[PDB]
Amino acid sequence: TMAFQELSFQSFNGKDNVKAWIYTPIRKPRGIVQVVHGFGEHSRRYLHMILKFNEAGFVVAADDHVGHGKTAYDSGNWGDWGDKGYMTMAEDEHTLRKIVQEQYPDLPYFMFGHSMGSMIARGYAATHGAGLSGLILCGTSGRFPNASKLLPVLKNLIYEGKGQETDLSYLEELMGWMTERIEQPKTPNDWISSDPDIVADHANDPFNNFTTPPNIRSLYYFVQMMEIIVGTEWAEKVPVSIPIYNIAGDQDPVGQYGEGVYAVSNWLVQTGHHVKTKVYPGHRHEIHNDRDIRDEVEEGIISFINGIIV
Ligand SMILES: [Cl-]
Ligand SMILES: [Cl-]
Ligand SMILES: [Cl-]
Ligand SMILES: [Cl-]
Ligand SMILES: [Cl-]
Ligand SMILES: [Cl-]
Ligand SMILES: [Cl-]
Ligand SMILES: [Cl-]
Repeated sequence: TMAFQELSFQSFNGKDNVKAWIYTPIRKPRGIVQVVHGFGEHSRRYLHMILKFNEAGFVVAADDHVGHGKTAYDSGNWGDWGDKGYMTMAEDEHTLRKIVQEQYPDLPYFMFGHSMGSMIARGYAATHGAGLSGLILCGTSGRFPNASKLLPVLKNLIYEGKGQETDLSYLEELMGWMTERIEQPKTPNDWISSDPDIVADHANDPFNNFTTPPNIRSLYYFVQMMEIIVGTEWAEKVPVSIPIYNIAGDQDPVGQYGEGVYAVSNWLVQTGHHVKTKVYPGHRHEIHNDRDIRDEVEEGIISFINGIIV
């Protein structure tokens, strides 16, 4: 029975070695939470939350996805998620799940995802959702602006053989609008948080990446992940046995400023799911890092999980 673990497994893409960690509670384990990070960040930003989960009695598993964090640093690959399709990241989450459940086979299992991590987790719940006791979505998207238009454009560029080329202009089309509500934004990433210190730390963390853009096929995957989880057509694929906790800030462009977050909740409720939502007024994207609400955000996640375990 191992406690803290630092591990690696081969990616579904067949080339990257995914770096991952397992963090165990000192108390008798009561559950497992798998933490799925978002675009351009990495899993060790989540240490504060992970430790809180451990103190609640939860085992925590998290990896740095392909193209991200220590996985990207050790491989030198920041821009290419590979040639195996948009399911790659969900499949790598599945590999990590099987590792941690082999160690802890009888515990209730929960998946937490923030931003692209919530997109991965939503797709995961529709493809590998059996056995999930609960799903936590943070900073999630409704219909994400420009995603549906770029999807055929990028698909064509792949068919024309340009999938491994990099064109920053498509990423700017997809994400350049996100500071639209902010007066005099000091950086294009000010939508991350209204605390400039959080934005600056994100910029200065060498395991984050907003410097090397994804290549065309990886951007295609990203927009595929955005679009495959839209609507009741997606929500019906998620077993109603999985309760959902859906949280965001209402100044977050990723979730259309609260409206897209509640649209996701509605798609799920309309298809028979048990959903609990909390939108934090006046906060941008990273509600779980904003220091004035971080403890409340974490306690809410833990309360949701505890309500399911017993
Ligand atoms: Cl392996
Ligand atoms: Cl003690
Ligand atoms: Cl603290
Ligand atoms: Cl167990
Ligand atoms: Cl979308
Ligand atoms: Cl390609
Ligand atoms: Cl800032
Ligand atoms: Cl709709």
